[PDB]
Amino acid sequence: AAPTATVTPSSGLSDGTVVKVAGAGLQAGTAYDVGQCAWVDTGVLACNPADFSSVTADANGSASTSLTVRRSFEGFLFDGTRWGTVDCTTAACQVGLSDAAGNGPEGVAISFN
Ligand SMILES: COc1cc(C)c2ccc(O)c(C(=O)O[C@H]3[C@H](O)C=C[C@@H]3O)c2c1
Repeated sequence: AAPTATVTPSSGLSDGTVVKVAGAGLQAGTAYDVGQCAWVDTGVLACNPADFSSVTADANGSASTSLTVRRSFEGFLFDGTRWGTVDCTTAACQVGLSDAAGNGPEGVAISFN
């Protein structure tokens, strides 16, 4: 019941744009791994190398974590293989945290409003 973890701005397509990501109704007192994950390869769900940033939302599911949106970088497929891309300007990169359950409910496709 909220926008969850989302970057302040919208045009995430900014040379490693540093902003704050507020997570409303997110990990209600829980914690996860914040990062921009998305299909990097041919529909292959690959996370960025900077998508590794522990996160924790207050009991009020308030995960106000700040990080940089490094659209450019070496992506890695979730399957097990690594891609790279270098520039995640093609596939919308979703900035969010991952659950320890094996799901990707959180993640805002940042890049362009
Ligand atoms: C699908 O979208 C995202 C979004 C964010 C923020 C993500 C943040 C970190 C990630 O490592 C992933 C990811 O690996 O997605 C997999 C994972 O095993 C759980 C469900 C998916 O199958 C991810 C996927």
